[PDB]
Amino acid sequence: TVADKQARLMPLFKHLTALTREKLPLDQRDERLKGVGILPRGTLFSCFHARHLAEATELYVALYGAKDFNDFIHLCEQARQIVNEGMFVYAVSVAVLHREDCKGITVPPIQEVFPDRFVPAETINRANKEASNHPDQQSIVVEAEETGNILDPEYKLSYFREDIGINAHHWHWHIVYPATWNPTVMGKEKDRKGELFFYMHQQMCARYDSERLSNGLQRMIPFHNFDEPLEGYAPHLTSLVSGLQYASRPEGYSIHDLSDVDVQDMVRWRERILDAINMHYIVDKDNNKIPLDIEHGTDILGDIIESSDESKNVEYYGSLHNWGHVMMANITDPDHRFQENPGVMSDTSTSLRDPIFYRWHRFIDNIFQEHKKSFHPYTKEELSFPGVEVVGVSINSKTANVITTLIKESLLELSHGINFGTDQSVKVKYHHLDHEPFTYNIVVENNSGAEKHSTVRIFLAPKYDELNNKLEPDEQRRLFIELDKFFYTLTPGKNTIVRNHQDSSVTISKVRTFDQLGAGEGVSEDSTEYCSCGWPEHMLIPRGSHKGMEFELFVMLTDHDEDTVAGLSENAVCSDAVSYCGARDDRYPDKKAMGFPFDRKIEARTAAEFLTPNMGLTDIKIKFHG
Amino acid sequence: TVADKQARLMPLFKHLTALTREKLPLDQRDERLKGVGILPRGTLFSCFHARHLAEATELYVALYGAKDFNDFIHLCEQARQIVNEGMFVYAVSVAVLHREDCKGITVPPIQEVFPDRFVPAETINRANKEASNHPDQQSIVVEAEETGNILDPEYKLSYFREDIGINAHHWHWHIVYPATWNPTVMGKEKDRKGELFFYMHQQMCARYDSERLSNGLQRMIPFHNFDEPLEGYAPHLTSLVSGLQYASRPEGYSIHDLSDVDVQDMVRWRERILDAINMHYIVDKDNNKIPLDIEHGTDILGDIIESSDESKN
Amino acid sequence: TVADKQARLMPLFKHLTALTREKLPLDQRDERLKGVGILPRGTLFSCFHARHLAEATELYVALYGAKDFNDFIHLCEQARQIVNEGMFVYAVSVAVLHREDCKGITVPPIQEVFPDRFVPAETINRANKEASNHPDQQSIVVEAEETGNILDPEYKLSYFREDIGINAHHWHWHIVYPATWNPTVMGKEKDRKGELFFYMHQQMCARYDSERLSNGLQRMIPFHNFDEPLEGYAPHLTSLVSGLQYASRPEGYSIHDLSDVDVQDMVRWRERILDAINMHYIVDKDNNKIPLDIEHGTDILGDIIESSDESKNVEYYGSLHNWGHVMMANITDPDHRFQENPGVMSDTSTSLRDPIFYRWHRFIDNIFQEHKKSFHPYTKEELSFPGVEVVGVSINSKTANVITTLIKESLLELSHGINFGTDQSVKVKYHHLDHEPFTYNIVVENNSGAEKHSTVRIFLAPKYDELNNKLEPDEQRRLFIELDKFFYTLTPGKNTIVRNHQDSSVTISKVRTFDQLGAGEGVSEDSTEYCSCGWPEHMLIPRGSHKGMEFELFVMLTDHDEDTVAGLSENAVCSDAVSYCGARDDRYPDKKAMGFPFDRKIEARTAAEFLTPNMGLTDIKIKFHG
Repeated sequence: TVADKQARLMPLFKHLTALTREKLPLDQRDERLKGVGILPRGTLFSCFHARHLAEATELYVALYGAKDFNDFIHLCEQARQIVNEGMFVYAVSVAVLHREDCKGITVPPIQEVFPDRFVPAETINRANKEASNHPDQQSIVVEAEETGNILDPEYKLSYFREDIGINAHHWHWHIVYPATWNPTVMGKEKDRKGELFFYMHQQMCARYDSERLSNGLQRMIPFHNFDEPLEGYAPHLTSLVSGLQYASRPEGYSIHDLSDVDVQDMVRWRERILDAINMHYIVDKDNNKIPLDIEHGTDILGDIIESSDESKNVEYYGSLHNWGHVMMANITDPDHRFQENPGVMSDTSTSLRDPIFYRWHRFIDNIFQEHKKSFHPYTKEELSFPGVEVVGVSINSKTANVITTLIKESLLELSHGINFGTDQSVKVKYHHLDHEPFTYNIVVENNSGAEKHSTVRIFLAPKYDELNNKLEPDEQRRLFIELDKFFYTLTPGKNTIVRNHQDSSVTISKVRTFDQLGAGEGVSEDSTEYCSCGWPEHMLIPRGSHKGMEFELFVMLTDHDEDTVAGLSENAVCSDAVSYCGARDDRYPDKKAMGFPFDRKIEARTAAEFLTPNMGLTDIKIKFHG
Repeated sequence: TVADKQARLMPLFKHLTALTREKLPLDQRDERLKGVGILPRGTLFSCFHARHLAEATELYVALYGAKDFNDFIHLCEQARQIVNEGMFVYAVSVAVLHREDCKGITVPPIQEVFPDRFVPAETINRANKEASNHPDQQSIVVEAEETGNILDPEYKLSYFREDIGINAHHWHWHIVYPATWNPTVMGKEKDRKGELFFYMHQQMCARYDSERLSNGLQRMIPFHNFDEPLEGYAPHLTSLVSGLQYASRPEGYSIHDLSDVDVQDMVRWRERILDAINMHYIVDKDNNKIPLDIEHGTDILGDIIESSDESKN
Repeated sequence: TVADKQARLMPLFKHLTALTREKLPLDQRDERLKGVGILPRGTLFSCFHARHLAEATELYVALYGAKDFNDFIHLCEQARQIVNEGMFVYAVSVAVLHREDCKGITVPPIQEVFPDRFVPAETINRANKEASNHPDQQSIVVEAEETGNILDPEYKLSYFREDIGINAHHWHWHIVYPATWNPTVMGKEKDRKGELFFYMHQQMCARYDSERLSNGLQRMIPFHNFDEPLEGYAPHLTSLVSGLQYASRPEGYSIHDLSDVDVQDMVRWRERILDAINMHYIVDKDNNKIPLDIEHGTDILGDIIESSDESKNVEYYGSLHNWGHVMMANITDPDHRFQENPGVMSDTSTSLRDPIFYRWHRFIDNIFQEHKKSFHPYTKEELSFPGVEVVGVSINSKTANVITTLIKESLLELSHGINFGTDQSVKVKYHHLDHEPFTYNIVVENNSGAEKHSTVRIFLAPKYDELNNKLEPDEQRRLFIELDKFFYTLTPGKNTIVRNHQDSSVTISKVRTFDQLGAGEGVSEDSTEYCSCGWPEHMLIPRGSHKGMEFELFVMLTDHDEDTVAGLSENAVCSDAVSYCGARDDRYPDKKAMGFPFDRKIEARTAAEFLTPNMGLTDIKIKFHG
């Protein structure tokens, strides 16, 4: 049964660490992996580096190639033993997500699988220590929160950057859309992956910026100049696999060439990519030019920038984004002299924690923005949905139009990830931001005679700047974060549409634990999308401040008939989280450009001027509770 | 017997970290330590820093002060629970070395007490791992030698620099001649400690230079200029006591002021010292001048340079 | 200003224990004060006992018949020096609640004022100990949860019984409706206080029963026979004010005569009361008979049973309910030769914790029930609201029709209540039951031509019995708990009414901490009920079970025009919590008998048969998360 299948998968995931050591009387017995697994664990697996990605791709293909599920497990049994463990988790997760046979199946928790990435070394040490200190079945609980002389104000952001859910999501997203993805081999293609790459990262930056403003900090600035020294960050993460940890990066480093790539080769790529944007065409390998069409342009750019296998020219345009992660990651030891592990930037699970991440991503976002700039703005025609008027919006909470945010304690179970020994469970307690539940009530007047179908789009943007209160829509575009997108039908006359925050399309409703999975539930049975991906729920709104920071609440209704695509796909599957994740094996459900109406340049003075009749702005307050 | 005395002191020091948990409900209880009670347990202890040295000195004095050996064990037992462990090892070793009740009491070998300092993290966590991996009485053996790309020629010197014996010696030497040493309190004085300080360190450098030449490398150059950027070094050492490890340093960044001291001050101290050497006299606190005599000169300089408590100013 | 006034009140409340030492040269000057000061300071104050209440009333009056708010503060300040502290808190709170001058003003937290009543002795000891152990400004945190082997299944209920919010509410309720209340003196009268007395206590029992069933335990049985021995309970509460603690009770104790009252006159009173229900009339002091009218009957009975000052005959009918608390409280030392303190039963703040409370209250509830039995059942005419039909109800949560319940950690600040010394704050951490937020969507068809006004009444009742699944409406009456009551207007045609759990009329939205109160907010400024009274929010639904226990969700709509009373009262004041609390200085806003439709006997075998068109039952599940 499916349940049995789930059980088999969980053990593929257990003790990734320990299942190294060949355990193979003739070590040729997985010849398919004599080639792949040229990474022995020594350095860490890099999600960004090309060579690492190549190995990973090779692994996935074998998994995809597996004739049946049983064969799949057998490969994943015997092969795991040789290949680097990180690569293995990566390859398997991709396989589980896509391979039909796996119509059964969650992947074990990333946080749970590698607890060391989620929690600090101190807590991990303590738990391990307590386990040894007194042998006893009794459970061990450790509170990760610590006590420390906080000098840096960046620390304030830690609730966002360090959040477990955020890191997990980032890991999962890359799994759903792998850079290595080869559509020919799989046969299936990931719709608009390049564009999604752009959108997801942009949102992370946008959301990040809202945190800084909530904090009273200015918006992050891009890593425009390669010459500039980076700010330091020390992760305090250990790797349980061996003796090492992610290397910290002290203050103030100018940029060093790696054997693999020169930072100048990088600078070229940036010039090239941006050249083609202006010239409105890119050059394919064939030396043909493909236009940066309005429809296609973002996608093509996304593939080139990341870059994915899909890039029209890898050799010429290079892989700017990925190399950025690699270069930043080994700033400490570019030469590989000292033989030190890379920083957090190397891994999709960890990278969000470093503040540098935002600087780089804003830089890349800028590239996309230049392209967007080339496009013409939106006419009333494009925006408006005639006959429909938005009367008003209200947010209901304990206090209307105010959302309250607080910190909540939570526990993570280490036992699946690290050797438990005698203890039944070792849990680490951490705290994260959370908010009260709320609902939206939108009153819409349907002037038309017949029932209409509308897509409701809701975004949140900060009212205040770093200077004073100024709702300049051009700037707002960067800041706006997507709260929700959903379909509703309106009858003629007045209508009130109520939606609850829980329903939000952006967030993952729930991630099942190992324990949950061993049990056997039914959200449906889907895959790595399953509980993992989606933005985390606690994260839905920015922290705000004790004072109650003012944010613009924007609701827009668009003609659904226009917005939807027609086609024939599946049952109700992982679609909760469509806004950032997309739909399983389906085309992106919205015709509009991701981020619409915000994606193109706005001429207006105040945001308000921009509004059409099917748009509305309600100012609400977010107040944090200490 | 004295050997039974050994067998008690060695498990006093055995596994330092877990003997913390102070477990005395009222802070006031140890008025004996009301003067100190500043550096927590987990923190790294600095042999060089003045404040750390001051605490250490305070600890030793108590140990020296101990009326008898039994009393010595008692205060030590209880003090270890509260003070930082590194400081504790330092203070105790000094006490064992000097205090007359202790002849034929060797200390627990430093390498053995803190294996993590001697061996690389990879063979620390591999060994720890093997212990957990399969429970069994059986012995575990791990070969520290590793396998890796050896990019830096400095690596060649590792046999010398990394040597266990050398590191241990350096630890011990500082114990025999502590910077903090106050002759009035002890009553006894360490003959020519300043000069010895000079000689021992000079020999280490000299010996080091012979290694480089053996290697075919040029002799080491002095760090004369404060401005120059340092070469990086990554130790790959973990501190099991906590999660923490010694931070590595890459190369290429000029020198930064600490809250405790600014680099400019360091430069000053040097020009100060050079002048004194030059005019052949140093100024005491009393503002009297003492000559840099042929006999005395190295010793006086050693105390000032290190500097020890003995420094004239 | 009001804020200043608030500040003055908070210090009346501080260091009550310490406030003793009279420092008064002579009470004679305080002629007003002559009446009070009989009860000694250290002694425990009984809410219940008549003599104690009399002194308390005398004190309040002096505080009332102070001339302006300067005079009120003055006498209070002086009175607090001499009088027993417990009595003092009681008298002052009543004064703050009613006295106009106090149009300003919350009362300091009961939990916060007397932390020792809310938390266990161990935690309190630890905090006190930590304070002394190491002097330092640093904050102290203590987790009250403990570790112990728990032989007694009653322990399971502790989350309900021990809950801080519940105890606080009970304290506050008695303050709003004091037994001692003399309408002539105040001039104002408390509408339907006797009936409310009945309703509130009945609800507590009903809610309690739902917990037991959620637990898998049978419903509580009444203290029908006095001869029977009581089950023991040890509170583990200390009174810091002295060394003393609430005496524990070991099981196997039958009730003993006290000097104050012989258990038999209690038996007579109960018999006298029941006899006079049957006879349908009660005898007044005048020896006139007053009929137990349908309208009046519950109220008259409530006053007699409690009994309040309002009782038509105190001398003959006695005070059964109150004496029950007293007798149970000093079971350990009926003689008082031991000079031991009374148990938890003596105090309104503590009494809910003892399991005996339920047994006694069910007993008293039975008395009311017999009266209800005498009344005729409800015809379709009374129940139905014609033209209105309830199509369906749905509860929206993470999963529709399922409510999730979990345990949440919380902290209580001791500092206001006990001597802090050096420490900035000492907080004790405790855990309580809590549930996810949810909303209700009710579809109603308004057949009539015109808009109607309806009162929506929502109740929850357990589906399962101790036997097997049996929705026998007669039995259900005891179990049904009130979720919410609110007014809505329906237009003709289909209507959907959405209400959020947060809005619930039964619960207190928020209780302000002495810290919040230290600043100055604007919920508005009314008094002891302010944040205090109302049932606690976390408590709104029963725990349920991991399996997801089935509960009947009942929604009924009634004609509002009928339901409301007309009159002219205040601005928007403490009305959030109307269902159990009533409205400030206002008549109870609902004409229907409290608990309607559940109050009278139901002829039908099954609940479904009972339903009229304006009623509906939706089965939902409550599942607890471990």
